[PDB]
Amino acid sequence: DEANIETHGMVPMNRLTDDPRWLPAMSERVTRMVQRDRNHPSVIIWSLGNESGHGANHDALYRWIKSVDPSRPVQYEGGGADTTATDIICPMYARVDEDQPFPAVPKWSIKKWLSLPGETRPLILCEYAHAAGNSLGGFAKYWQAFRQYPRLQGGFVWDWVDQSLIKYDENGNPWSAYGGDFGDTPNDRQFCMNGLVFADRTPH
Amino acid sequence: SGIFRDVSLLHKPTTQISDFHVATRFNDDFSRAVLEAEVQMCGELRDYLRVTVSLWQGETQVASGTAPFGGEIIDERGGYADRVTLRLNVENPKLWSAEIPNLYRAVVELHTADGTLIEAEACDVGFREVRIENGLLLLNGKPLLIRGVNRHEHHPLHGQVMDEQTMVQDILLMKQNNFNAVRCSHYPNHPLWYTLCDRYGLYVVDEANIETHGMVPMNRLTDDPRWLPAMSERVTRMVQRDRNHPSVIIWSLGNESGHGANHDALYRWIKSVDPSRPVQYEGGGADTTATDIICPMYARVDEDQPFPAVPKWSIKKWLSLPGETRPLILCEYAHAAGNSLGGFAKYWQAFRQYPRLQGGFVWDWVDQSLIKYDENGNPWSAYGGDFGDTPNDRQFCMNGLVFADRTPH
Ligand SMILES: [Mg+2]
Ligand code: NA
Ligand code: NA
Ligand code: NA
Ligand code: NA
Repeated sequence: DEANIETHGMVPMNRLTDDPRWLPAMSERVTRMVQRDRNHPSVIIWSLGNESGHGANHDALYRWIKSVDPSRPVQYEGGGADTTATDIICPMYARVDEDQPFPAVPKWSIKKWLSLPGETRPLILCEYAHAAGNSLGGFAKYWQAFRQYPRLQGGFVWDWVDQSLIKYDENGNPWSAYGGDFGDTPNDRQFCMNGLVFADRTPH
Repeated sequence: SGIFRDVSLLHKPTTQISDFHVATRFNDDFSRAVLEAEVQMCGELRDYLRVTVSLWQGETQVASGTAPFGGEIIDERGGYADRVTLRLNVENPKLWSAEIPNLYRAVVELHTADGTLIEAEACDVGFREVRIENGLLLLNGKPLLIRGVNRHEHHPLHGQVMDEQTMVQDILLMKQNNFNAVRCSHYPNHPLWYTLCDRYGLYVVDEANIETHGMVPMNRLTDDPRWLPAMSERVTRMVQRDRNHPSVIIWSLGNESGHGANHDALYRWIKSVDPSRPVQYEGGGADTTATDIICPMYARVDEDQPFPAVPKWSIKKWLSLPGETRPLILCEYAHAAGNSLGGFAKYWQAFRQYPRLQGGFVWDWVDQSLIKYDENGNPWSAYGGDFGDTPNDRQFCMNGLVFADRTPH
């Protein structure tokens, strides 16, 4: 269960989440989620949001959850996927064997990430195997690794269903549209379609 | 068998230096250090007795300390009246390493306060700190990458008798081939070897002379308290002999003797007497309570080998097993028997990618072949079985990177 908080377009990503003036607005998105869904057994992990970098507001709310509900682990990927605001190393698109040593927020290969000096937490990718179009190449590599390493406990593929919308031509025949087909601009075109299934749920 | 090492006659005064330990501690950035030398004497204890420890860097004496005997109070009955500890400060000391084997000379003088030298002992001092922190083996604060090799004391002509020339020839070839460490498989070596390693610059794993591979199970004797005495002696006497050599950075409890309670006892004994060096032992799983370093033999890079009780996990996987935090350095890997070393690159790619994969020791340095002669009086390399010896394991005694005469494979 994930809080409705994403500030991806900020520069740097944590400009708002590290600002105490935004702590209140952020806290409500986290606290009111917990007060609502805490009795559901299906919810086993709480998430502080997505792509909002890593700010002090995250550490505060992380601790808030741990305090009001010790029955579920808390995770958050921002700021490097292994910050102090997550009980689980939850990288996105970290590769199996190949490292992507980005400055400040590197994506180590998952096998290597586990054994970094001092690291002991389990690793579950919050996003991986981006299924945009003709994709999922190398999928079997992830599962061979998940099965061989106890602390590599899987992940969540990105994602389930294409975000395409239905438009009708002059004949009234429906067709699948994506970014920019509604005169919307700027837009990121077909990047809204990364599902394992089409919008009508027909498998890819 | 036989008297294969030097025999000598030594004359000591009745009032003598019976033992001395040299230790070097550092501040956070290694810009300052304290050299501590504990000296023990035997014979008539007198108030006029003194010990002077002077530290030299070439011809320059950098530090010196004098004091009478009488160690600090250690318990209800007092202290060691026959011991004394000198503490010397050394600013910006030249650090020792396999990269730059900087050495100082320590002279220990047992003398009368009024200036009469009774006797003097000495040793080369290498200022370096070895410690495991956050899962990494560090030398002077930096993580090591062990480019090592196991080395037996073998000569095709003289058997197990060692000589300076041979030792030097080996060391030169090792460094010339980018090796920086060596494992004394599987016993304490010729005293000259450690001196050469201190001076030429090679990290050394000193290993107790204990291997009971043929037992069933392998730890039948090591888990038996009645063998503890014979075992402790092979470990303690090694430490007491080589503890001042800067080249030795790791103590090893032996080889292939499974894992027994005796190993745990001795492992603890070393941690107690010499906390300056990590202790390792591969027996019983490569990761038992008797080792500070995960030191498997022949564990592969990516492929697991789930043997019951003592599995050899892929090294990358071994590091992150639940609760594991120790560094991993293979005591033996890449068996170089004959046309071998295929897949060597795979190990080094892993060592460089994973911080806690800190290298290993290739098996091994030189083929253990012996020279025999044909009817024409010509020499040829013989192995197991070539001397009527049986049962034997034929060519399995040749796993070296170089021939017995040191010609490279
Ligand atoms: Mg003098
Ligand atoms: Na797993
Ligand atoms: Na997308
Ligand atoms: Na490494
Ligand atoms: Na062999």
